Amino acid sequence: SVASRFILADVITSTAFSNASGDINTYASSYIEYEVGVDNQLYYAEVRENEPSSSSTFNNSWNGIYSSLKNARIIIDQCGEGGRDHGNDVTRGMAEVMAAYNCALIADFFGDAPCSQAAMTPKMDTQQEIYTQIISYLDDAIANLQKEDLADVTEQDFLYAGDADKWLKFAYGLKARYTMRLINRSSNKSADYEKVLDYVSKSFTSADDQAAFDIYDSNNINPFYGFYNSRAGFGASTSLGTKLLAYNDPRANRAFFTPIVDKKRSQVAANDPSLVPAPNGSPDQSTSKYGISAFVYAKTAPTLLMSYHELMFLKAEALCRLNRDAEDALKEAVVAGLLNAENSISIAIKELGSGLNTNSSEVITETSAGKYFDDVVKAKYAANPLQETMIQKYLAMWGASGEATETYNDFRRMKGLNENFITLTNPNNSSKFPLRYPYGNSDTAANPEVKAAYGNGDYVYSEPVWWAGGSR
Repeated sequence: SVASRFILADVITSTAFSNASGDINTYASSYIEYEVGVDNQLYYAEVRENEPSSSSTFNNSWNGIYSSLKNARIIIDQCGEGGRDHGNDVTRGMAEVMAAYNCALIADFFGDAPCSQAAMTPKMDTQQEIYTQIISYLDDAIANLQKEDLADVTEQDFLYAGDADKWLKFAYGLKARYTMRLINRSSNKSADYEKVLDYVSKSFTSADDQAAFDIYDSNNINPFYGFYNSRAGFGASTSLGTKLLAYNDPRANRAFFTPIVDKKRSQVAANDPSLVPAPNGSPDQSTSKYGISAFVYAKTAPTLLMSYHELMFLKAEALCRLNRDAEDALKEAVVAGLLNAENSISIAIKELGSGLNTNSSEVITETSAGKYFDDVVKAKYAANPLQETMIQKYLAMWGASGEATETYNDFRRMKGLNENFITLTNPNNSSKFPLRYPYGNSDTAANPEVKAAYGNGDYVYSEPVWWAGGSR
């Protein structure tokens, strides 16, 4: 038994570092081609050999998400009447938001799964049932966050330093994310799009409001950076480079580093052969052959539980689907995405120091980004509003921020909507594009229901999740 605030510190840390931007994000990066898995486990994921369908693969992530959920629930109980932490309603609300967040990771990645009974052998809840719980948590949160605390949670709130109004914005931001998530299943899409717009209006007003776990240092590292630091397992994505080059996106000439040659990597354009980008779905296995995204060296970049740019892309997507003008919204989203990219790129350059030869590329600014939007994106948006909007969301959400996780949700949601806006080139996707993550072996062992649902794991390639038009 410990005070809820101390538990919350852990829940926030674990949700950012291990849950949202850990292995779930690592593998997503490969699946939607932000990166190429070039060594060991991620190599096998890349070429789709066993790895994507094995119950072992996400066992740790699985256990971690359930652990964080349990802890959040302990806070919620402790903060209730009769609880040791009674009167800490604001802390309670924060915990309710983290509970929602973790339930969503469960539902989004694994589909139907234990929830209501997790935290005998818990039954599996339908993904729809989990989403009902998710929204319910957020509604609870919205109410509680407007109350008070007895004990000051400030130093334990690694997200917002005790600012309940920012949490409230975050809760609405999540309502937007989750409303759009389930759109395929809606009985009234227009009402849903209008809800998204309303929720956005009550959410982040700028990047300063965004839900960022920004406590990384020399000694406490970013998890994306961490993976590369530990495994050197990513290579620069060819498919991604093709897109960037086609658009002449500012990041094309700025977000890529060559392999190490004579003790130096060099910052090069996506089409410079010295980059040695990795072919999606077919690299040679090696931790030294292929070039990389700048993002793998973004040691202290924050983990974005939900970005301002993502929120603006939601706003833009909602307007597009409503047949309304999304231009201003899209610009705001593209510029914010570029500025976040530049933040991480700069962190990475600083971290590499003398290990890197920079090119002559200019720092991406609010001005340069805006001009790029005007010069390139605006016309493409005019031509195909929705399509362009989602391509841009996709390009913005590439980084060290932990956003692959969410990009992978968007990709699969588009699939369920029979939309083909984001091109993937992995040849193994003909029959081995993972529609979901396999259940953790901890539960295939302990839970006959989960064991039955996991089968031999082939289902990960044939059974979409419910919000994607699936049944389980």
